[PDB]
Amino acid sequence: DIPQPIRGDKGATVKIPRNIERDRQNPDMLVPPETDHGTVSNMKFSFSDTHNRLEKGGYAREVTVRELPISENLASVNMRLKPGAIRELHWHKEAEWAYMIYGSARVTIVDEKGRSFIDDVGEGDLWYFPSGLPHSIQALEEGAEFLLVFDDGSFDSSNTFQLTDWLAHTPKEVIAANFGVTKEEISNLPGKEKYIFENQLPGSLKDDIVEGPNGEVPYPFTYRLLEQEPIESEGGKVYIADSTNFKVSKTIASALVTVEPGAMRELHWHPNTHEWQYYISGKARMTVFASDGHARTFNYQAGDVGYVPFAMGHYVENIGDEPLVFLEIFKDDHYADVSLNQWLAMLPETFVQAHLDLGKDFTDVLSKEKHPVVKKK
Amino acid sequence: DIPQPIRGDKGATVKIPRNIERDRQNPDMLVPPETDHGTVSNMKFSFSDTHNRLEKGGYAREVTVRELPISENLASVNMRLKPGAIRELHWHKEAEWAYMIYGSARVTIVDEKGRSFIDDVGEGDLWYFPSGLPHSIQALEEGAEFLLVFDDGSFDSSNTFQLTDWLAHTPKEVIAANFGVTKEEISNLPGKEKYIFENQLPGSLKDDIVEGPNGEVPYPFTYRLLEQEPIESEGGKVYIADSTNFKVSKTIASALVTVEPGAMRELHWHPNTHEWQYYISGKARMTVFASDGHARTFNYQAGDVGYVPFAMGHYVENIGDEPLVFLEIFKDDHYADVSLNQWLAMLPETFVQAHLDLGKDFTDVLSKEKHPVVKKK
Amino acid sequence: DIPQPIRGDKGATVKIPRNIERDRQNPDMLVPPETDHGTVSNMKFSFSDTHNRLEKGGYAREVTVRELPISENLASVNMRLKPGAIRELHWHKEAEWAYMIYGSARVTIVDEKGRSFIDDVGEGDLWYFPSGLPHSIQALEEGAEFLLVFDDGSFDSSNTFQLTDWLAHTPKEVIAANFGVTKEEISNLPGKEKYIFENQLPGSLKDDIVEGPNGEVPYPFTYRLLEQEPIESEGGKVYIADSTNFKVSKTIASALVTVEPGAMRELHWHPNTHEWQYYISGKARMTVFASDGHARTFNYQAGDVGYVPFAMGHYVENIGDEPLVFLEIFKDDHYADVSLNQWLAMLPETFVQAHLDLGKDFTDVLSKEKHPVVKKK
Amino acid sequence: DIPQPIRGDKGATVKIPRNIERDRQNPDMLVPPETDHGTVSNMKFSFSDTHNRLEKGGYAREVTVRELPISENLASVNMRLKPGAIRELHWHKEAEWAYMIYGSARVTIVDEKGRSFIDDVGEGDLWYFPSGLPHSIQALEEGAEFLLVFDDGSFDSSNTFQLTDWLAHTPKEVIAANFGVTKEEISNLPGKEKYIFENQLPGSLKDDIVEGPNGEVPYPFTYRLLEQEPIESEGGKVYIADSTNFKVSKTIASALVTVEPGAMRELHWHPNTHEWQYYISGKARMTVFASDGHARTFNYQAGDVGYVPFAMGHYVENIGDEPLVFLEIFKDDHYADVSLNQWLAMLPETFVQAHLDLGKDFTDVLSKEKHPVVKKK
Amino acid sequence: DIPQPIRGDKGATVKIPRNIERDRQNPDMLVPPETDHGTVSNMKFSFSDTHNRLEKGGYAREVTVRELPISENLASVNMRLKPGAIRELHWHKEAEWAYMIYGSARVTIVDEKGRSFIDDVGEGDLWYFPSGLPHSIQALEEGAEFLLVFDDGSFDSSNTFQLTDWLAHTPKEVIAANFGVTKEEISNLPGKEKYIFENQLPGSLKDDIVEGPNGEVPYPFTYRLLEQEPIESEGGKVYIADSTNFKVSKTIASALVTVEPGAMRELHWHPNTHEWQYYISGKARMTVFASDGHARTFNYQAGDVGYVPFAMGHYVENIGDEPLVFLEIFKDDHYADVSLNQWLAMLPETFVQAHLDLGKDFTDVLSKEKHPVVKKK
Ligand SMILES: [Mn+2]
Ligand SMILES: [Mn+2]
Ligand SMILES: [Mn+2]
Ligand SMILES: [Mn+2]
Ligand SMILES: [Mn+2]
Ligand SMILES: [Mn+2]
Ligand SMILES: [Mn+2]
Ligand SMILES: [Mn+2]
Ligand SMILES: [Mn+2]
Ligand SMILES: [Mn+2]
Repeated sequence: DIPQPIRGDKGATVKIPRNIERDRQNPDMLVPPETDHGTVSNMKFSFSDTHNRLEKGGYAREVTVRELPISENLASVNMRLKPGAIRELHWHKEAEWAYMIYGSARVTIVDEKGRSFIDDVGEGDLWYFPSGLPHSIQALEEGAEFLLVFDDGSFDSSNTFQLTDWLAHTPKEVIAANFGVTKEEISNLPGKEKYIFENQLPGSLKDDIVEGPNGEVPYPFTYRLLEQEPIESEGGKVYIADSTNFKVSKTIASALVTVEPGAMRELHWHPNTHEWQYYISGKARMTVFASDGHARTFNYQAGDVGYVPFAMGHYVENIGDEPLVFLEIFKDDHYADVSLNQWLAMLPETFVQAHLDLGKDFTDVLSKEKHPVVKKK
Repeated sequence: DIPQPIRGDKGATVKIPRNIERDRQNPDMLVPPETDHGTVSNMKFSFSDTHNRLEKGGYAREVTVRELPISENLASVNMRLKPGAIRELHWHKEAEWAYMIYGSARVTIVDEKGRSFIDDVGEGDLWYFPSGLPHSIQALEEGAEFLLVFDDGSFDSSNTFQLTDWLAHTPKEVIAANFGVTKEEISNLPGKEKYIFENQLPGSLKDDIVEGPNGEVPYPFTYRLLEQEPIESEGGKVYIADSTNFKVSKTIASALVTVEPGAMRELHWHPNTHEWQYYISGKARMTVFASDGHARTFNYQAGDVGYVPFAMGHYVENIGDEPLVFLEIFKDDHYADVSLNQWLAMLPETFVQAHLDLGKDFTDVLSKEKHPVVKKK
Repeated sequence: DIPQPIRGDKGATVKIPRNIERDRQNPDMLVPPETDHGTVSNMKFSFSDTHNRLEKGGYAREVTVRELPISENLASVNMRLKPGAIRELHWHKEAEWAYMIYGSARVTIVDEKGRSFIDDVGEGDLWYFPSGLPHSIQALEEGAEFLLVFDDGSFDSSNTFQLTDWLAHTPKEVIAANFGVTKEEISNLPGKEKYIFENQLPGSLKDDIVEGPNGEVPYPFTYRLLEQEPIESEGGKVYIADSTNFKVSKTIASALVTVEPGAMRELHWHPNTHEWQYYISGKARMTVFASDGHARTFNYQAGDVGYVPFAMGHYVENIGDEPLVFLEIFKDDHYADVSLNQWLAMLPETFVQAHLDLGKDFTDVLSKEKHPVVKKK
Repeated sequence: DIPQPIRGDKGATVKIPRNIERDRQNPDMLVPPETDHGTVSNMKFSFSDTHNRLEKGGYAREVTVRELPISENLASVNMRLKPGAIRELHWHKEAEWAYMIYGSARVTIVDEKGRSFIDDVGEGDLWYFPSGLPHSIQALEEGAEFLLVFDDGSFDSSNTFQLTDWLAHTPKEVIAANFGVTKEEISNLPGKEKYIFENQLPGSLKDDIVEGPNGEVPYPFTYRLLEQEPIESEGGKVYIADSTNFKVSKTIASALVTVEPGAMRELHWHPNTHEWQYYISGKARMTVFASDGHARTFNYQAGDVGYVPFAMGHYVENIGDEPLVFLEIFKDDHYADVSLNQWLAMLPETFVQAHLDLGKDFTDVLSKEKHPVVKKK
Repeated sequence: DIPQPIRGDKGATVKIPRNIERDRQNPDMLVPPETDHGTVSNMKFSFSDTHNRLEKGGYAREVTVRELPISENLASVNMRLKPGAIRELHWHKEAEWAYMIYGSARVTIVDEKGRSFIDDVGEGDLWYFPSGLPHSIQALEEGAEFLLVFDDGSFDSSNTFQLTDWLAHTPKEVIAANFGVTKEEISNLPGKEKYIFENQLPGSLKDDIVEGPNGEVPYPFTYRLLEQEPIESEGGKVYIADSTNFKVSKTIASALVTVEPGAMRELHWHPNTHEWQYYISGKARMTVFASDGHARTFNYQAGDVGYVPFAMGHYVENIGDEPLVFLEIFKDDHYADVSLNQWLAMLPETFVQAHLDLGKDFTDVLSKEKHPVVKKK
């Protein structure tokens, strides 16, 4: 059918040419709640509305501050690699966090003490590469598709430093001198960057492990998130990885949230920093409460990026018949939330009653235990 | 069917949950031309991805720098009024330009010399209200739906000053003193803004014209754009309104472009300023050439806002079976373009040949006359 | 008596040590109108709260963006010269406008074509010195006290270039070479700036007029404001000087307003730019209407600077038993206002009635003629 | 010999490894005048301290805000073309002004109305290309070397839009459609930009003139500066080109100054804007007087860029045995200066005497006529 | 001879007046490597191109963001003191790090707990003064010349707070009250700052040590860098001082590098922050790799400041017949580098081979041990 921006006696039918498919995706934007008011910045952007960089071996597309300007501190890439395909040895200024949505990959990293770390990452696993440390990704037999998050919103997929690009823009006599070889011995160096390139599947992980004189890295750069015990509440599950458990992840704190049909990520805020969101699957709405009677509701589905500025009140409701699965990402050394329910539960009941103009029947339902995801009765 | 980000031996199938409806809308983004390269800011945003403010009498939604950050100088509102409905008497810092897409409306404006202008605007007509001059809009019997453009990208639909809001936040004793009336005589003033409100259809325009001691306004604030003779070329039509013909329109220059199926707005740039676009109907692609081998292709359809930063090379191709109709908007006192074809046509042929590594067979097709819209052979 | 921040059942007595003299000066700030709401920047600053630079021959104190940060575009100095005292030959980046409050002075200016202008300025007269043109001020037999306005809020009373400071920081051999004199002939040049210095009263103006080969300046740099015919309305008078009458005053438009006891500068706004205010005498309150239900009331008296950001609604009410006299200053080539009364007077009465929920008894009082200052019945 | 930073009883010998060649070039920096004081930004940069971009047909090097950060509004390129060599058809956001130091060149420009201008420029001639208008340069039989000035300090020699780069990053099917040709007919288009390329010398200018249906350009884009009558004073000559004589040059005002040995560009300032300088030949020093007892002396020679911020006092002294030749450039529609001598000459003598603590013997030397360049006695 | 900007069939001879001495100093700028491409900010500035402030007792010159705008975080002063001469007791906002190039000096510092530290510093020694802690420098019998680095690029050698300047701008009655003395007892206080002043050589260090009731400072403010064991590699030596060994040096990490003739500081980057460089002696070139095929080569010699923005790839090659000696400075709590050689050495050989299109003959030369300085075969 044909939705219209009408809510009771407010609004009217659309009389101009329009985007009915987008309107159907955004029911709470075409017809917002009556409780939305005021100007709030855009908090939603789809990867499907971005240019896809296609290469021999995969693709990459990005959502940055040039797409979603509220998100000044965090940017993201959706990258896909075919089986065996290599994301070329490189480094950048930004720290990088990743979630493996599909398939598997082998990653390498060498630190500033010359210690190497090589590991395989599968679905529901993470990595985190500290700023400036060089690394690579190679998809295994299934290929790989993953979400990358960088701790600067201004991230530009080509301020990125590629091994072969560096060598291509260094005098041959200097490269030769650097390694103690002749110019002739390095004549076959590539003339331009590879970036993403096809390659044969690697061998077993155990055969690739490189030993060295500098020892083992003190902390691993990968994390098995979905192998951890989640916080389980009536309507879903929350798995948290921050610097307290994923020790190297100093600048990125994360949570994977699953919300059953008929459930919602409860009313809460974050007392530490901005939330950046990625919608892996399902369909949601969220109202962002911005203070001073400002609130705006957004719809999200698979492929969408969301955002909640620092300490703004919000919830995330499953509005579909499949599980809703999304990530909550923060540029911090820890994950923290304040639950509306738990806050009020921990105050004197008559004090809460004085605020809400409600009685004991209400304060009696409050829970001193935090349930991040609640289920509709 | 199910589109995939594959172009020959580049790219791969999407393995994660995705937005197939958006992918279908963006065929040149999911699979860009091989000639696209480099980072370019986002130049596309849909009104359908915005919150719709619903009121008794209509609605309004906006695309600003908070949605499309490349557009720092220009912002827009899509506003809809039911028959008789009134957009409340108000003013703002920004100059306002408008295009009537559907229906008709009566506008009022009073200038800083106390001269009034009241007129009816129909489909294909414009208005322009200089910064700070107070005005109103009232839809006639068909209702009205129109595109508003404001000459600051930071425009906020509530930095806007409403008559009733001003009075509601002024002491009653001051209002009384201002008009020489008692407080009792103004006790029925509204306690809050109206913004958009239902009202009876007005009478004939001739009956509303207000005479005064200060004379006629020197220049009209409305323009009948589609009543002008357009530039007609093989594939379409261009109608231009800038300060040279629509004399009051000092800060906004505009063109309505119609592109037939199988036609394209030719390769050109603007030597004066940034282009802001609104897609009224149809389906397009445009490649934005950003210099230094940077180029990025965007898809557009009805409801979309586009942008072309100052002097960037571009074209707009109809990729559908209906006419493509769009506006080209500029924060300037004039419209100007440089045509690629006309530029090369006006140079010595052997000089052009030396640049393009092409011969007389090519330079022979060049035209010294500018054809803004060309048709495919 | 002892005022308290109490308005009906709102507020409470002050329990901490306090500034009762300031509270008495600010009755509409300690107890604002109930109609004030929201956050508005500070729009008030007293010259009495500034450091006074004392010199042999006078003093100078300033209100800049470092004191009143809302005022980014305009800054001011209150300067006083004793009889005969000289404000040293100097220039600066900013254009300078002045109002002579007390006494009289002789000014000099030489333009970029070597044309000189020398004139005497008395009470109620203005000057304006274009950016970069060098000038001086010398008080006559009464001394002089005047208000200077500069067209940058960042003005710093010592980014100012003084003749003697320039020479003191130029090599003596270069000064000698510049003038064709010996180093010995310029040995008595001052070692540091004079800035303000005592001097004998000058002779008659006619005896100082310097003739030259380059002709007369095309436009005078002084204006007799109080010799013009003012706009006279029931409650007071307005005298306007802008580039339309004071031809050289391209970047500063001004109005001197006098408001009788029981009168008020009517509800209005400026459609062109920010208003900067100086309170010469008397006592006022003004409510600044900032949109979106934001309004804040300020008190002013002699020595105070005020401000009204671009297009904000306001009035200025005399709250004392003496005339209120103030300046309205604008960084523009013209003065413009929109009167609330005149605006509504020039619209169809039933349309105004539909907005205000008031009848013909109200619309019947509206005036098509602008009365800048109205008197209480 | 070995200069030392010693001035009387101040300073000391340099004890660390040092740059004696640079010290010899900068005698007034290693040993400044005793009258210099305070912090002043750097106002000097050499083209010899820049990377030279070498191409088949010439070279180009630039001084921008990334080299000389005081100069935010103006940037420059030193470009050299071999005989016949072509600076590829291109356009950019910035207006461009040029001075032909060596040789000659043919320029083309086509405006936004499709009117073409083609002309030959020799030594001492100028051009000016308005922002966004496309143009080219081709060296004649002597080759050419010229100074380009752009009206943004942030200018980047590759935000520049090249014809062949645009076509290389446009889909072939679109180029074909644009011109009404087949893809095969344009298969030989270059795959990358040319920028500067070798070519055969052109024919006579008269044979290249392109006629068209759109008429002659209203104003020429070249100017014969050294064919004008200069202001001649005792020590040198000044030739001025601004929008008053070189009518198209709206954003750049210029003066070529020649200063004989033993002469100096007199003590002056500019009341309009910042001065940007290029030293064509000879050796200079200049003291920049920055107000508040801040002054700093700089040395310049051939290849150096200088700067004088808006209204700062300065002189330029020939400190060599050959003529000093330099350009004074301003981002404005006019050239203006205030002469120290002429300023004081046009004031009452006793008033000047009261300031300088000097007598009639000094004021008697002052000249009411402006002499931009004076000669040492 | 006369160098020319010619590289094979690219470039051309210089036809305009030029700076041949500077061209000789910059052979890799006049004729860059063919591998340089793109726009890179200036990364080079000479102390010889700065104003030298001469005082009785020495001199000081500075390179700040006003000279080298890429360096926003770090600024430097080259200061020279004669025997016995004193850099006046002072403090500033910035932390200060120093390297003693010539001679020796006694420093004092008193901390916020009233603990004093007095020590002698000789050639190759460092100091570091935390932000805000007051200090002095007095040259011993040889005099002293040293490089100071401050942890803000905006450092201004006179935002610096001098003891005697503070007292000169404090009311005498307050100074008297502060110390319990009469105004007469302090009448001989200086009227202006000393800054640098001549004085008799001090006595032995042991005789100056001041005891107090507050104890010993926990960490020393001086460091004997050249007394540490360096990292020695085939072509040179590296001595590192950061907060891990020079415990107080929290905001500055440093390395003194010596590179033998025929050697080079190897291809590396810093994963932590920007590098600021000072060239103590010898002659170098460095290519800075900026990503996305941007690279630019710079020449340096004694007296030059260099810079490498965060994580950019670089090397520093000795291009002379004497040792090259330079400092690498970082605004961080630690020194870190990633070696290109070591990075590749610690990865699987076939993976490196897949990237470089080279075989086992190349990967066989890689070293798992880091050699910061390598020697040409
Ligand atoms: Mn990465
Ligand atoms: Mn959350
Ligand atoms: Mn409006
Ligand atoms: Mn266009
Ligand atoms: Mn002045
Ligand atoms: Mn006003
Ligand atoms: Mn150009
Ligand atoms: Mn000048
Ligand atoms: Mn210090
Ligand atoms: Mn380094």
